Amino acid sequence: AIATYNSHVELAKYLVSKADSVYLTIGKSTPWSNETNPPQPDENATVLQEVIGYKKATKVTLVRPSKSPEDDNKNLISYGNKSWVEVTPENAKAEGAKWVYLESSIVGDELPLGTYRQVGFVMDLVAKSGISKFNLVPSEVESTGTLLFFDNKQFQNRSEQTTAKERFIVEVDP
Amino acid sequence: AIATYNSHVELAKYLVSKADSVYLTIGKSTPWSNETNPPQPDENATVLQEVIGYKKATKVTLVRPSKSPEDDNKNLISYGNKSWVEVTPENAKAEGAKWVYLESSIVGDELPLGTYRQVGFVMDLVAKSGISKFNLVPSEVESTGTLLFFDNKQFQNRSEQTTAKERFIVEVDP
Amino acid sequence: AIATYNSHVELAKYLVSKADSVYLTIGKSTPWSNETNPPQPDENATVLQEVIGYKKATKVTLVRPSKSPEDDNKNLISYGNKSWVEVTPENAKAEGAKWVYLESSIVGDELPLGTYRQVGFVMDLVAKSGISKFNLVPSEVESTGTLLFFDNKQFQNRSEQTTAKERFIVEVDP
Amino acid sequence: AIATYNSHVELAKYLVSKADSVYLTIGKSTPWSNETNPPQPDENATVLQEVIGYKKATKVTLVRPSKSPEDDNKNLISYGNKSWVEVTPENAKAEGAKWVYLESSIVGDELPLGTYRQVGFVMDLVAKSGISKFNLVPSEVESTGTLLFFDNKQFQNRSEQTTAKERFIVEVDP
Amino acid sequence: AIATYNSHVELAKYLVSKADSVYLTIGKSTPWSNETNPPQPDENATVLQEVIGYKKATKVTLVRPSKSPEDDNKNLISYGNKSWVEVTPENAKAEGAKWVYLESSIVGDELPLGTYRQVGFVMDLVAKSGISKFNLVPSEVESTGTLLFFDNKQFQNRSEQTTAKERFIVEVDP
Amino acid sequence: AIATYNSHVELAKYLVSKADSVYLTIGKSTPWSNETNPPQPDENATVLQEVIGYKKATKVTLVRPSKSPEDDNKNLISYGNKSWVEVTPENAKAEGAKWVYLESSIVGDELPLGTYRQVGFVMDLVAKSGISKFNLVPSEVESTGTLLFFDNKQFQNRSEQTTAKERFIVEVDP
Repeated sequence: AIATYNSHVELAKYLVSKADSVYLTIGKSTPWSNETNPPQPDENATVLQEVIGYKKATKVTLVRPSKSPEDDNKNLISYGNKSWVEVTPENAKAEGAKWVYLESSIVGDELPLGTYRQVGFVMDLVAKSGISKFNLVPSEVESTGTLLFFDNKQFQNRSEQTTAKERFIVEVDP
Repeated sequence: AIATYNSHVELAKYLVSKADSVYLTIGKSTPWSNETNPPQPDENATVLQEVIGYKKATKVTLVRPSKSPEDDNKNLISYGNKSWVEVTPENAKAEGAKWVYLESSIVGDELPLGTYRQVGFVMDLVAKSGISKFNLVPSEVESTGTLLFFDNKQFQNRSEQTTAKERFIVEVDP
Repeated sequence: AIATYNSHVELAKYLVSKADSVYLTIGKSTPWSNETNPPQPDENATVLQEVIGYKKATKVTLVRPSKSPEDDNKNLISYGNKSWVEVTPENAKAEGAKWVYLESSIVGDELPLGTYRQVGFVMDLVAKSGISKFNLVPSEVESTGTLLFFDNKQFQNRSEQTTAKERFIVEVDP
Repeated sequence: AIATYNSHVELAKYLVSKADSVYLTIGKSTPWSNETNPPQPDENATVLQEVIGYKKATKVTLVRPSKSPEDDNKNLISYGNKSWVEVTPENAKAEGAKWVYLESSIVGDELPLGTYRQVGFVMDLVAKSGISKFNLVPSEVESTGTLLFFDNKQFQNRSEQTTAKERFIVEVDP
Repeated sequence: AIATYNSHVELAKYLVSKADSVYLTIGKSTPWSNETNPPQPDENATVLQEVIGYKKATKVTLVRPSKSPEDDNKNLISYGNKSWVEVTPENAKAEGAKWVYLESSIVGDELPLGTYRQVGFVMDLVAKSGISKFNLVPSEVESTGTLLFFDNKQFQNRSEQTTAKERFIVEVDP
Repeated sequence: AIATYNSHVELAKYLVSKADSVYLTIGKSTPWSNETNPPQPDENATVLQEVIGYKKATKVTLVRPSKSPEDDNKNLISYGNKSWVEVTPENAKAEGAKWVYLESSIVGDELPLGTYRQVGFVMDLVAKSGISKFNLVPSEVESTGTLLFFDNKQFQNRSEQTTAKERFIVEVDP
């Protein structure tokens, strides 16, 4: 049996329904063996290496590729040299929206400073019961939930005055 | 000026840190005026009326209200037809745990039999220097310490076969 | 169940016992929405808005309201349109002293100059290693400890010439 | 002729097999004539005096006396100034489990308040059609079934905050 | 009949083969009747007293006493005033390796803090569903398995800053 | 069989009851072989070497180690790098008081002058007829009673102007 296009939309809708427990995570704060050729990500990982912390996602939405004149009146997202538009879950099937856009920003020392080479997003993260802030180090997390998507990148630095913005667009069934 | 939530946590943590000198106390062995409408407790009391004795507390711990799944596999307590989870002192602020759970049991005649209507807990109680047992009548106490919390209740009976378990959950500022 | 009067005394004593880690903190160096109607303070805050810095408390003591025949000769604190006298921890129960007086003064530019609208006291503050001065900006603090009490006020200015003195009298359960 | 030990085990197993229709019952809400030495229980009774109501059993299980360190990893029960451990029906003969443990708890006012001096357990109770709650006053019961075991005790009180946990360990032929 | 030396080797190999389900356990967090003379351990125990928790074993291996000149280029283990070397299962018969080395470490408050006096190792421990961590309190354990070896010792303390390392070397037929 | 703690209390009470016949004795008025390393005392001794004389005890009482909250305002004794509190015979068992404090002073020449190196206490001493004073040389003693406790010390000198104060704290079974 094959899965249908619209099963991929419904699964994308499901992840977007989890937005309020979705967090960016960053890690790998020491060098790779080859800093210019990061190893290929291993899908069996359940946590980033040398995990630094978590930051609640600022944006979790379905998207689709944009069409130029027609969609020029929407707020277009640029990503991967392509253009994308946001889609509501009510319109996901009609618009064919099987892509999920995920973003967060880490502002200065919201999380310990240093370099990072791994970027991911988790869902179902639960902070310890007395903590309401959106920036969490591992000791402030009650349950890290499920690591959903990640990438191995070349290092970026974070200092007292930097903002690190990270985002993915992903589909069910690549 | 106001007190913060976490000042209430730190004070609760202080009380729990006295656990080794915390004793249950019971008293009021004769009837109230109206046995089904006991008087409101007077915060200026420093001892229970007609004190019967003291029993070292079996449990003294921070707690917080428990929640679905996340707490299913923790140390749970049922009290007031609600569920509570124990919290260690090192995690007090992280968990929001500003409630103290106090529990003791009086087994049979380890204190004199009869009815009782007042229940409380003390701290800094010191037995006479030669006495090590956990069940003390007034004459075996060198210093009763400080009566911290108490309640005026309808009577319960204590007979040779009875075990009386008394439990409080308190916070510094309800 | 109720707390007794003397439990409030013992908790006040515990706060006074932390005096060596108690610091005044000030903040909110930009205007309130309504400069003459500051918002009610949020008990869940763990830090002042726009924190300016910290200054070690100069006085931390138990107090009680003065009486005219008795305390006639001893050192008399005026506060809240009322008169108060200091009480030692050993005398606290006899005197009914469940109030804590906290004071500090910030002299001139030992913290960055400007206006401030929030006043607080913290305990368990730890300066970064190798700093022993009593005046700390946030970047010189290793751990801010626990913000215990604070208030939102109308603005006051601080200049190179001024000394800002701030005092609270608080009880554990009003 | 005599009954064997293992006939007593098979009869205890039969009683336990009836667990889903077993209820605690409490009675005797006014004083005994002889309150210091209540009457011996009358085996011909078929209801408790002044019956207050019925509460579905929370536990109905075979047990046997516990031994020393050997049983300390198991599901222990303290009763009669002895220790006991639960036994499954399949292991009953091997373990000599001819004792039945019966327990229920009455929380606060789910049954009319007052004192009680008789404790019993019935089987084959049937509530009136449409009633599914586990707490039943006599007017809610279609058939009281059979009163199996009971005892005449010193009075105990029940008020809105009382939980009365009543338990027997019984065998068929003491 | 007598057991052979190599039957002991094969039984030691069997226990080492269970490494992945072997956990250190610590308990007895209140004093012995005599703190300087612990009771002799009871072979019939199945669980420690006052269980604190479990920590997956960090090393489980066969060993034998070291021979003075020929082993001297190996990594030697020091235990019980003697020297020992590790032996792989395939070499166990040739080297006579009938001893089992068990070790684990408890880091800080990964189990509740306090004192402990009992040390042991269990096999076949099973954590409750969904729990993957190596540090488990009893509420987190589905099945504690079989306590294999243990000892009663004088108390040791555990604090937030410290690590507790415990190891045994045991033979099957001592 | 073992003696109990409280048997040691009762035996201390007995020794204290003999106070009116208790005398300090001093002896060994010539050097030890090594004046900085006296020989260990022999429990089979029945009199001091080179006995100088006897002086009625000026204080004989039960004592116990002092503990701060209780005893900060009791009558305390300093001895052996510790602080001690006096206990009365009717409170011995409640206070755990199994230690005996024994004291006397020899004022100048009321015993012959010179050095001494052994110190002890006797009971049941009887002076010769017609001697009522409290300072006795051996020729004034009709019965020396029983030497109870003694020690071999480094030498001290006694002159017309000195007072020699000597005291012990002892228990029956150290």
